[PDB]
Parts: sequence; C-alpha cells; structure tokens
Amino acid sequence: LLIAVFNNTFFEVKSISNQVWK
Amino acid sequence: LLIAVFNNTFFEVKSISNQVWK
Repeated sequence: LLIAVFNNTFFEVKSISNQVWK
Repeated sequence: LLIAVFNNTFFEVKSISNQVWK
C-alpha cells in the first residue's frame, strides 16, 4: 500500500531535487 | 493488479482523511 504513496509523490520531489542539485 | 486498484483511488482518499481528521 505504501507503493501507492511513493507513486503519487515522485513528480514534485523529482523537480525539487533537480532544482536543489542545480 | 491490486497495486493499481489502490493507486487509482489514493488522492481523494488522502484528502477525505485529512478533512475527517481535522
């Protein structure tokens, strides 16, 4: 069930991580 | 298959849970 939480919470975290790395 | 069942009905469940808890 926690897989569902990980799925819906990837796009925004990915964008934020990209910005932080940049 | 059952992963997608929880996956397709997640965001509304989370919002309703937040409303009910508050």
